[PDB]
Amino acid sequence: DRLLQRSHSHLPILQATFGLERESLRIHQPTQRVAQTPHPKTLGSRNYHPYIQTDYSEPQLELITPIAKDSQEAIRFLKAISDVAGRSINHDEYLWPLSMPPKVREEDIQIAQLEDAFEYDYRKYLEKTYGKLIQSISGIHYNLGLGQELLTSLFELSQADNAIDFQNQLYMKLSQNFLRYRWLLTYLYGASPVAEEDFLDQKLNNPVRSLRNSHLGYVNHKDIRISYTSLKDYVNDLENAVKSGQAEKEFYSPVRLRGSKACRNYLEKGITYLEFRTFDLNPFSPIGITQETVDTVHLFLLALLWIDSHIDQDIKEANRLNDLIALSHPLEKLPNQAPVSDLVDAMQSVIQHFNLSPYYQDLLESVKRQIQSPELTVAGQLLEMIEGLSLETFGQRQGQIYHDYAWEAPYALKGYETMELSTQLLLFDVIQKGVNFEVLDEQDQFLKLWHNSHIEYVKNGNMTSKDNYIVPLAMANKVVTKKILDEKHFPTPFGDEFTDRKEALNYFSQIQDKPIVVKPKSTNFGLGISIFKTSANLASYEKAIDIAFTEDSAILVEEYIEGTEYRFFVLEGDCIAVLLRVAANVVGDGIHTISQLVKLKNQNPLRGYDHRSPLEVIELGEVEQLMLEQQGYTVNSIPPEGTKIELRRNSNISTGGDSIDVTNTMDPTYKQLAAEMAEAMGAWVCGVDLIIPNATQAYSKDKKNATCIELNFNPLMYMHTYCQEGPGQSITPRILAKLFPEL
Amino acid sequence: DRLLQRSHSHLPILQATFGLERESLRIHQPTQRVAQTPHPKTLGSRNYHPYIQTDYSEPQLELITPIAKDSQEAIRFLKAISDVAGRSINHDEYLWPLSMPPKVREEDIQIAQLEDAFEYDYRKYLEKTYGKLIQSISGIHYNLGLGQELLTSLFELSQADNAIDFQNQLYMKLSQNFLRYRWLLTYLYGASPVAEEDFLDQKLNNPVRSLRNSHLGYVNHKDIRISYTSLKDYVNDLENAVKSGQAEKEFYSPVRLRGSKACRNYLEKGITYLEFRTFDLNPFSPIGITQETVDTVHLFLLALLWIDSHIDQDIKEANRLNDLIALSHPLEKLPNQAPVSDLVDAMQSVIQHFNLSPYYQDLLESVKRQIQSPELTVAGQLLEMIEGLSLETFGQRQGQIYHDYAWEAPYALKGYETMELSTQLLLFDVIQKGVNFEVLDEQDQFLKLWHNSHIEYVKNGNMTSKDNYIVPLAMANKVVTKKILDEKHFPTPFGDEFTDRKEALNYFSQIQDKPIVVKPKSTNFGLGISIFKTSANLASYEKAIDIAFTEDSAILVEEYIEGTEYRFFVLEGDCIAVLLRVAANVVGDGIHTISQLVKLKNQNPLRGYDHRSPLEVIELGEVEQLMLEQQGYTVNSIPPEGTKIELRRNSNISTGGDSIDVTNTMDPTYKQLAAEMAEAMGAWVCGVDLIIPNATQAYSKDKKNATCIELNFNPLMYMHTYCQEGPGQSITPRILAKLFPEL
Repeated sequence: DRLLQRSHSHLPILQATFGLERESLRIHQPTQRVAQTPHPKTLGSRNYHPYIQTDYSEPQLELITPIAKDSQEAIRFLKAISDVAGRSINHDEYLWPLSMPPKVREEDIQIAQLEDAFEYDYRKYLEKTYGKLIQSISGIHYNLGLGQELLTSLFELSQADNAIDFQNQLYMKLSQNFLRYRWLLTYLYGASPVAEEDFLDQKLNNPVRSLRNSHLGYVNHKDIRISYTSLKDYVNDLENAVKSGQAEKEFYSPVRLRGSKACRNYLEKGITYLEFRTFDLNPFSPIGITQETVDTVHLFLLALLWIDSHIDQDIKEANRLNDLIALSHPLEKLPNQAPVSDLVDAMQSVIQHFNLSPYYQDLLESVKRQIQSPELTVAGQLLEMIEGLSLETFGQRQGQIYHDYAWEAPYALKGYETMELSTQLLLFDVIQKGVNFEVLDEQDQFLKLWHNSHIEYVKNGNMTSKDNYIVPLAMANKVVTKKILDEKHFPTPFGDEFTDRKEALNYFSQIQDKPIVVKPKSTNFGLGISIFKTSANLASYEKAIDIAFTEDSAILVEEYIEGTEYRFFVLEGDCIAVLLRVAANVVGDGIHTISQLVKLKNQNPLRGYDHRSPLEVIELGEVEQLMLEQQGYTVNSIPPEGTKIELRRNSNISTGGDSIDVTNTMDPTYKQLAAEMAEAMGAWVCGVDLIIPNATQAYSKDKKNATCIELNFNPLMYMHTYCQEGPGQSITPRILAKLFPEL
Repeated sequence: DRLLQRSHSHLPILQATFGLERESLRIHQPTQRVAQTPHPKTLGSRNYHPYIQTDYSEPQLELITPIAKDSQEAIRFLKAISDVAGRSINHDEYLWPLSMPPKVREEDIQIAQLEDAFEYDYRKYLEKTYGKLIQSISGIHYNLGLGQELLTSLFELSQADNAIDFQNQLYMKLSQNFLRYRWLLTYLYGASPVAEEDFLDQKLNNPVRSLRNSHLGYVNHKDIRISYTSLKDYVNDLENAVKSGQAEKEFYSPVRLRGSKACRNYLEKGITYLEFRTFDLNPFSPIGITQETVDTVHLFLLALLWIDSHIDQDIKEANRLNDLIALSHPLEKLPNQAPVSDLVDAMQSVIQHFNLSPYYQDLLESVKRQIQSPELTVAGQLLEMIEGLSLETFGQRQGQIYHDYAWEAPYALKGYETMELSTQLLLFDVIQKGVNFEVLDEQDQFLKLWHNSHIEYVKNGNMTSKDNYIVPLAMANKVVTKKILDEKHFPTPFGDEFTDRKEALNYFSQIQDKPIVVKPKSTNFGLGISIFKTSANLASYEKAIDIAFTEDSAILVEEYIEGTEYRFFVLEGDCIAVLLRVAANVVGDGIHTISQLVKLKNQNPLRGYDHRSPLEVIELGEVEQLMLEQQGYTVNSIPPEGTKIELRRNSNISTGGDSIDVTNTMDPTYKQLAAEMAEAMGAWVCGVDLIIPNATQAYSKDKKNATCIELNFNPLMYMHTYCQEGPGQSITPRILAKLFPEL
């Protein structure tokens, strides 16, 4: 009715709140059948989990996304959740991509096991009324709510009566037009051509574009009717027509009013948001839906407002059309009856009127092309895949494929590969274990996560309330950390940094005979690091100092301690792992040129070139070649069997170095020591770095066996779990469990 | 005896631990007499204060320095302590520069009031034995201990018998040679020519170089004798000769063994360090001693070891020489008897042998020059100053002068003008209130301070344990702080930063009609800030964005809120002050060219060019001139009466802006609000920054009266205490008091 499209383009029509719910059947691959298995022990209780749950049957898995500012933010949410679910599921099982089930078993569909008794009776009640089999069909729900600013600006132009009465009018107008033009959305994205056993008799009928949206599929209580003319009409009709209700949850409409506990309870408080169910899982998107699909639908929803007769008659008429479009064969074009020009013009008009992105023009044009040739529609891609009126061959094929994808970069969280690996893992644990979370910053790796009343702010993976206050204070310092350690009678090196070459020599006077290490504070691979086991000559020392300044602003000068460097990760009071790092290298095989040996080592999945990963790819760089020539070999030369050639002088993972889990070989005495050192800083999750000359021999202070070179209060955790060599150990889960003992 | 000078130059002879104790009489200027006043109420109890105390009389003030790595670190310590003492003393009183008293009053010298009863009896006991008058003489004590590394390396060459037996031998050798050649130190730095009343009869005798070191001055118990041949001999002789003891504290020697509770108690545990008392307060150094004096003495002490007969005879012989040198007239040269060539060669030899700094060669050469012409000696400068055999005219003159110095830069701590003003003040409070402290970093403004068992780590003045953990975590962020605030329903601007111009326009879509402010994250004076009260045009907006990138890496875009910006300082739960800042400016006086007006405003002591200070000097820079031309005026033009000319577009103290204390004019409602906002971050010492359009009108959320632009968790505190206009309020003391409720 209202024409606020008339309104100024400065208004943000695109503003909205998105939510995304996905249901899929867990499929047992060997048995080619529904899992018939318990909800995984890795996932977080079905009682509190916000993102992952079970819709009706125990097999049917539902992933619910937190609320999202953009369509984009919701999609990523769906991706991450789907990924956690991918890797949390039993390895034998996989997720069923199609809306239609794989095979039909009344026995297999067993009401999900829920602790709440009332849930059981309602699920039971539901089972009796419609039967177990219908509950198996899966789909995705699209939940949209309009931006307050968008709504408030719209409200100001039309009338001054009520935030709530107005919203309601608007929401109602939308739902109505949604039902009216829904057929289009169903047409573009029909994903349900056939059923293996669900459909009692339509094999003869043949493939239809969308069974799920079809009359025959989950459309009971034909007698039940709700007038959508007004919120009151819908609300009065719904309450009174409580037969379907058995509250009003049992009512099954294409678009459900939401944010309201009971129909009419919130008529007073407004429609919080509308939720759409028209969408059918899509086989080609791992998550089940595509961005383009999401934003198209968005503009489509939007067209309706712009394109604001009799609600009762027209909506009734459309069901005929929608069913017709739904029942129609995939390649078969849309009827002449459909008011296609009205929806297209509208969307076009919206874009033209509001100066929208060419991206939305790109989505409309694709919509038009599908109208031009039907294969383009989701159904058309789909038709070829179906064989013998069964896509079960295909479904298995896609479901397994996608399962491999879920396991494709085990370290990365599909939603968030941009962020630090350490945070990604933590985030993974959060999603599977059911903690609620907000990425407050992302860029800063800042997270807010909470369970119920309890809230924890963590930054960069391991920066938490548990760490004592001095840690954040001294985190940058290093020099300070040494002092409180030194005051605690702990083994330390003797070095002091000097700035601007200010009397560095005076320091040189301080330390001469003693082996010295000179390095810039930044301390990269060591493009600028100067190390003298030999006592530095005064001239030699000056040049080393000056290179440091060339490389960076602050020069660090330290005692040299001969030993092998190891990283201890301490959590609470106990060292949870230990790691050795070595300079990038390859070992000679009679057969292969060094260039080859490298290429071969880079074939490791952990080494990542395109995406950041636990290990870095080895590049036979200039720095490297020289190292090669210096060993007397060459990129081309072929090394001897078992001859280790070293590519980089100093050991770093970033340079392509190796991480080796040493937790079980390391002498326990030093693991102890690393944790006493963390205890002395009250650092809950610190990472200690000892230089140990003999890791087999036990540590004795008398022996000055070990000396703590550094102490990092944002240890990088992923390095310990994913190593070139060694087993590794899980770090991210343990921290989170300790953060939230309840959950 | 031992000749470890023979040892390799790589050994650090210079390594040592220094301490410095200074005693001065508080002098009442108007009364030209000893204060006769109670130890100040500003200072920290005489019961626990480590740095500031009273030696014998209540007037006599003693400043004790923590222990110092360099001579340099000790001097600065002395400076800071002397400065705190300068400004803590009553304004009427001042510190007496000369060792000799100003006037002599048996009545005026009243035993210092100490809570401990035993102290009283010992002070009483002391008063009866030697009388009140002698206790008034003041001097500085020089405490040196040799570096363990220096001692351990020395120990290794000579023998393997004992850390302790060896140290003892060494220490003993030093003290003995000290007594033997002490005369030289007394000669160079004699500062006691005459006494106004102390000296009963030597006016006829005439000016002597050093009365304080003279036999006649505080040299009682002539009968008492201690053999210094051996530690045992000194120890046995001392215990038995307990007559002087009345423990052994009453024994008064030029060099006292220290670090040992009782003579011989620690013979088993070693001489911890030697302490020298030869030095007499020096009139020309505000602190009473000079670096050159300190390092010379250092090499001198060192000569003795290199220059390692009969201890008893020679030490006895020297007292004759020392007294002679002490008694001798200031201009009068050193006797032919003095083995000057031996001490000089020795020091020379030390320098030559150990490859020491030319700086030490510079100190020796000065020593030689004083030998050449005696005026150079401290006494010679001094002789001219004394008039009518009384330097009391001079002492008043110097003491007052120095008092003005103590008050010279009230904001700066003389020891530490290098460090952030906020930290300097805090440090001041620490020193006067008697808290113990270590500057752990200095560069990072990192402090460890403690009282007894209790320890607090503070960084940058106001970073403490009291601040909740999220603050250090979110301190950098700003964007994060907004969120937890926004979640707490607090008034906020609508801005979001975009990085690398990534869809900034999309944001521009988000905000168009709304007044916008665009600025780089760095946010300097605004060399790169672009502000549009006017809605930004798309083209205009792009250029503003791009300038931000030219100026800095991250671009910030925010809502514009019209109002005047104010800084609230919140402590615990209560806003303790409020400040307005305005762009640098000058007001027209018919008479003066703008260049003049500036020069005149820069005459303010708070504006600092040479040293950093609460206010910055105004420079008629290019940026400024243009602002001038733009107002249509010019550096040269003469402005109208009361016409405010604005030098800088945006208001900053750094650019030369004005700080104005607004604490008492500000509407209380907003002071409240700023503290609720700090409470919501659990920020103990945060600094809130509101934009308030009407500071006289009360704040109403309905009115959206105020909006919190920023929130700083390292507020800069000095700005509030020292303002161009307004009274200001003390911030540094209150924080420290709350940190340590006991002290």
